[PDB]
Amino acid sequence: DDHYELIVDGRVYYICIVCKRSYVCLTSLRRHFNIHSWEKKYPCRYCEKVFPLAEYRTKHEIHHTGERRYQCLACGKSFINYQFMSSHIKSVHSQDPSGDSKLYRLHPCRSLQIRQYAYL
DNA sequence: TGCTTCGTGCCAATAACG
DNA sequence: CGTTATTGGCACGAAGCA
Ligand SMILES: [Cl-]
Ligand code: NA
Ligand SMILES: [Zn+2]
Ligand SMILES: [Zn+2]
Ligand SMILES: [Zn+2]
Repeated sequence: DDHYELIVDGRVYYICIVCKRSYVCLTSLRRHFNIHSWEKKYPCRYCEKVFPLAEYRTKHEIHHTGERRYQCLACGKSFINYQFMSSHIKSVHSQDPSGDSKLYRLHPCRSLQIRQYAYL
């Protein structure tokens, strides 16, 4: 037992018992709760670091390999993560990649074995 | 104050089951 | 191998940090 619920205007929110963060999804509360319980460990397969969420380890491991999955479509430069790509496109191209038009391509991950999304 | 990492709704892909 | 149950990839704003 790791949560209680709160219902406001007919909307259900799941509240973590330890820190009282609220979640629209019970799956998000569970993913978050590992930060408290450390029931599940996600150790980096290249260094000593251990993370409480799978996605923190994955994004960390890409720094080890150096794969540059985020490609600017305006000039072709590639970047290790969304933030570098977004900042490049905003400052060099004066355009916002968030939604609207598709200014970048996310290539599949080939330097690690992670789940493969067919839309890439 | 610009890099660095975190965080969470959404949901597709993979794990689990026996 | 057939479904479903669960994980975790992703965006991109938030937070951390020097
Ligand atoms: Cl690359
Ligand atoms: Na968001
Ligand atoms: Zn919590
Ligand atoms: Zn590492
Ligand atoms: Zn560019």
